[PDB]
Amino acid sequence: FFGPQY
Amino acid sequence: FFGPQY
Amino acid sequence: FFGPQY
Amino acid sequence: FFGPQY
Amino acid sequence: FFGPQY
Amino acid sequence: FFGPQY
Amino acid sequence: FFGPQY
Amino acid sequence: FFGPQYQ
Amino acid sequence: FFGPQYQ
Amino acid sequence: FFGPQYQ
Amino acid sequence: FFGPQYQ
Amino acid sequence: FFGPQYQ
Amino acid sequence: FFGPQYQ
Amino acid sequence: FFGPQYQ
Amino acid sequence: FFGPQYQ
Amino acid sequence: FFGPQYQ
Amino acid sequence: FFGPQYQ
Amino acid sequence: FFGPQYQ
Amino acid sequence: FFGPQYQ
Amino acid sequence: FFGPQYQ
Amino acid sequence: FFGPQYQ
Amino acid sequence: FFGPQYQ
Amino acid sequence: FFGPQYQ
Amino acid sequence: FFGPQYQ
Amino acid sequence: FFGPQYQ
Amino acid sequence: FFGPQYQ
Amino acid sequence: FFGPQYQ
Amino acid sequence: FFGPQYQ
Amino acid sequence: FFGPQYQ
Amino acid sequence: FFGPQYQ
Amino acid sequence: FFGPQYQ
Amino acid sequence: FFGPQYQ
Amino acid sequence: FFGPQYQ
Amino acid sequence: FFGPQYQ
Amino acid sequence: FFGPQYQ
Amino acid sequence: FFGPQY
Amino acid sequence: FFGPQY
Amino acid sequence: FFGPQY
Amino acid sequence: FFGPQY
Amino acid sequence: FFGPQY
Amino acid sequence: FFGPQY
Amino acid sequence: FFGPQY
Amino acid sequence: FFGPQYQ
Amino acid sequence: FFGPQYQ
Amino acid sequence: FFGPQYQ
Amino acid sequence: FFGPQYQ
Amino acid sequence: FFGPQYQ
Amino acid sequence: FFGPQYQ
Amino acid sequence: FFGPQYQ
Amino acid sequence: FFGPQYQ
Amino acid sequence: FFGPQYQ
Amino acid sequence: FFGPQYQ
Amino acid sequence: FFGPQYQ
Amino acid sequence: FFGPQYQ
Amino acid sequence: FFGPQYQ
Amino acid sequence: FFGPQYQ
Amino acid sequence: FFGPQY
Amino acid sequence: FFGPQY
Amino acid sequence: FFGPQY
Amino acid sequence: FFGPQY
Amino acid sequence: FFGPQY
Amino acid sequence: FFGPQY
Amino acid sequence: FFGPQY
Repeated sequence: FFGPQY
Repeated sequence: FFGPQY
Repeated sequence: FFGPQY
Repeated sequence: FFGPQY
Repeated sequence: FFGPQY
Repeated sequence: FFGPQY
Repeated sequence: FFGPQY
Repeated sequence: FFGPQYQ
Repeated sequence: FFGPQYQ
Repeated sequence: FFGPQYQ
Repeated sequence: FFGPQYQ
Repeated sequence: FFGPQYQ
Repeated sequence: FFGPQYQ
Repeated sequence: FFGPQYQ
Repeated sequence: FFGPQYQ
Repeated sequence: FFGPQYQ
Repeated sequence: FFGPQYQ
Repeated sequence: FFGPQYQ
Repeated sequence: FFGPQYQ
Repeated sequence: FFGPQYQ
Repeated sequence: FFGPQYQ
Repeated sequence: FFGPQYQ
Repeated sequence: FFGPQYQ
Repeated sequence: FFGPQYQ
Repeated sequence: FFGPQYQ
Repeated sequence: FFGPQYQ
Repeated sequence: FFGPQYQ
Repeated sequence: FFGPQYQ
Repeated sequence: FFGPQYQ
Repeated sequence: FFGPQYQ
Repeated sequence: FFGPQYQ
Repeated sequence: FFGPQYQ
Repeated sequence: FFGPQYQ
Repeated sequence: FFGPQYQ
Repeated sequence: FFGPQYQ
Repeated sequence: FFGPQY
Repeated sequence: FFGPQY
Repeated sequence: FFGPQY
Repeated sequence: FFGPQY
Repeated sequence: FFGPQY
Repeated sequence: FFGPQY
Repeated sequence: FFGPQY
Repeated sequence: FFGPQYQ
Repeated sequence: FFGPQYQ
Repeated sequence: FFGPQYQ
Repeated sequence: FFGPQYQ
Repeated sequence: FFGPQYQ
Repeated sequence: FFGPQYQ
Repeated sequence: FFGPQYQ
Repeated sequence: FFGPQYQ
Repeated sequence: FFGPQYQ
Repeated sequence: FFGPQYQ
Repeated sequence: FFGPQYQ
Repeated sequence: FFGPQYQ
Repeated sequence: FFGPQYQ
Repeated sequence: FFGPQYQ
Repeated sequence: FFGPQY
Repeated sequence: FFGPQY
Repeated sequence: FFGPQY
Repeated sequence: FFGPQY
Repeated sequence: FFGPQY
Repeated sequence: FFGPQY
Repeated sequence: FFGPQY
C-alpha cells in the first residue's frame, strides 16, 4: 500500500 | 494501491 | 488503483 | 482505474 | 505498508 | 511496516 | 517493524 | 501500453 | 507497462 | 512494470 | 515505453 | 510508445 | 517492478 | 520502461 | 523489486 | 526499469 | 528486495 | 531495477 | 533483503 | 537492485 | 542489493 | 479476459 | 483474468 | 488472477 | 493470486 | 490468457 | 494466466 | 497468495 | 499463475 | 502466504 | 503461483 | 507464512 | 508459492 | 512456501 | 517454510 | 495440453 | 499437463 | 502435472 | 506432481 | 509430491 | 513427500 | 516425509 | 515463431 | 519460440 | 519474439 | 523456449 | 526453458 | 523471448 | 530449466 | 527467456 | 534446475 | 532464465 | 538443484 | 536460473 | 540457482 | 545453491 | 543491441 | 547486449 | 552482457 | 557478465 | 562474473 | 566469481 | 571465489 494519507 | 487521499 | 481522490 | 475524482 | 500518515 | 507516523 | 513514531 | 496526462 | 502523470 | 508521478 | 513530458 | 507533451 | 515518486 | 519527466 | 521515493 | 526524474 | 527513501 | 532521481 | 533510509 | 538517489 | 544514496 | 458461461 | 462460470 | 466458480 | 470457489 | 470449458 | 474448468 | 475456498 | 478446477 | 479455508 | 482444487 | 484454517 | 486443496 | 490441506 | 494440515 | 482423452 | 485421462 | 488419472 | 491417482 | 494415491 | 497413501 | 500411511 | 533457415 | 536452423 | 540470423 | 540448432 | 543444441 | 544465431 | 547439450 | 548461440 | 550435458 | 552456448 | 554431467 | 556452457 | 560447465 | 564443474 | 560491428 | 565486436 | 570481444 | 574476452 | 579471460 | 583466468 | 588460476 503506497500513497500517503492526511 | 497508489494515489494519495486527503 | 491510481488517481488521487479528495 | 485512472482519473481523479473530487 | 509504505506511505507516511499524519 | 515502513513509513513514519506522526 | 521499521519507521519511527513521534 | 498505458499512459495518460492530466492538466 | 503503466505510467501516468498528474499535474 | 509500474511507475506513476504525482505533482 | 517512453512517458509524458511537461515543459 | 511516445506520450503527450505540454508546451 | 514497483517504484512511484511523490512531489 | 522509461518513465515521465518534469521540466 | 520495491522502492518508492517521498519528497 | 528506469524510473521518473524531476528537474 | 526492499528499500524506500524518505525525505 | 534503477530507481527515481531528484535534481 | 531489507534496508530503508530515513532523512 | 539499485535504489533511489537525491541530488 | 545496492541501497539508496544521499548527496 | 471474461470466459464462457453455462445456463 | 476472470474465469468461467457454471449455473 | 481470479479463478472459476461453481453455482 | 485469488483461487477458485465452490458454492 | 488461457481458459476452456468442458461440458 | 492459466485456468480450465472440467464438468 | 490467497488460496481456494469451500462453501 | 496456475489454477484449475475439477468437478 | 495465506492458505486455504474450509466452511 | 500454484493452486488447484479437486472436487 | 500464514497456514490453513478449518471452520 | 504452493497450496492445493483436496475434497 | 509450502502448505496443503486434505479433507 | 513447511506446514500441512490433515483432516 | 488440454482436453481429456478416453 | 492438464486434462484427466481414463 | 495436473489432472487425475484412473 | 499434483493430481490423485486411483 | 502431492496428491494421495489409493 | 506429502499426500497420504492407503 | 509427511503424510500418514495405513 | 518459426525462424529462418539456411540450405 | 522455435529458433533458426543451419544445414 | 526476437531472432535474427547472421551469415 | 526452444533454441537454435546447428547441423 | 529448453536450450540450444550442437550436432 | 530472445535468441540470435551467429555464423 | 533444461540447459544446453553437445553431441 | 535468454539464449544465444555463437559459432 | 537441470544443468548442461556433454556427450 | 539464462543460458548461452559458446563454440 | 540437479547439477551438470559429463559422458 | 543461471547456466552457461563453454566449448 | 547457479551452475556453469567449462570444457 | 552453488555448484560448478571444471574439465 | 544486435548486430556485430567491426 | 548481444553481438560480438572485433 | 553477452557477446565475446577480441 | 558472460562472454569470454581475449 | 562468468566467462574465462586469457 | 567464476571463470578461470590464465 | 571459484575458478582456478594459473
